[PDB]
Amino acid sequence: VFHKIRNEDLIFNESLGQGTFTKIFKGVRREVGDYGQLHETEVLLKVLDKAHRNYSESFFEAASMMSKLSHKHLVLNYGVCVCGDENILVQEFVKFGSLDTYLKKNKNCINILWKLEVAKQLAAAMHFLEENTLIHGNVCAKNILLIREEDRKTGNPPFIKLSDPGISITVLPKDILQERIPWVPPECIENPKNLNLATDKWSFGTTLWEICSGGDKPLSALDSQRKLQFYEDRHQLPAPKAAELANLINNCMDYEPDHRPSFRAIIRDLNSLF
Ligand SMILES: Nc1nc(Nc2ccc(S(N)(=O)=O)cc2)nn1C(=O)c1c(F)cccc1F
Repeated sequence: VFHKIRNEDLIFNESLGQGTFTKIFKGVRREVGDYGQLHETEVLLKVLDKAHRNYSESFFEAASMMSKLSHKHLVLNYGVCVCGDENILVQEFVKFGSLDTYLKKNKNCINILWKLEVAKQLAAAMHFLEENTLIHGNVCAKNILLIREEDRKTGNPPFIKLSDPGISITVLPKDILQERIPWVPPECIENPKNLNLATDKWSFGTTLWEICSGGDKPLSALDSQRKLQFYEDRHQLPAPKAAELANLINNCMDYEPDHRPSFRAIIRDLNSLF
């Protein structure tokens, strides 16, 4: 399924951090593009931690899901690097990076319209996946990549893409899932096989919270043990100061998975705001 890329054609540069059992780097690809012309293309290189070769089967499948479909709001995978000793994904390098970084960094510079346009673009991406019964499983602001910033000169909106989900919570050890509360919905902490299209509506709600909360991580002051007890007492996240999306957040984060609204409904809510 995956186009193979030589390592002579890939240079690793800056570290961009770590995923779950992965190391991420900005890189450079030398390729023949359109019209036989030669290109040096900056790419994203994410490496499965050698200490965790276990999950390579999931590691790659997650990217596979994202590449069988094509959508303006989904990050492109270029292929896999031929290493033999390493499992390396070659993907589109989004210029401005993660949304959570951008929110924190630009706390005050974001009005409600900015958040709304981004919420809509994310809902459009999730609706598209919904039509294809494609479970993402790791929706969060960290995995929202900003292609372009808003342009004030032209009054142009920002544009976002959705990265691949990574290793699937169906195989991640317990300690990781609970660290991902409240992005992982309740039913999946009681049983990871409850992973379902309804999961992505809950995580969307959490991501919406991140977007109004200017980069704060919900429940970050609470440790693993409480994050479980937070779900046992069936608590809801606090209303963000930017409170125009609090109702939608709570409707999305419904402890009953069957009651969470479809993303068609969600879009209609988002569209019905000024
Ligand atoms: N595909 C992709 N592109 C980028 N671009 C990027 C990354 C970092 C920066 S910076 N200056 O550190 O803040 C700037 C641009 N990230 N990315 C990812 O999948 C990705 C992700 F989802 C989560 C975390 C890290 C990632 F790398």
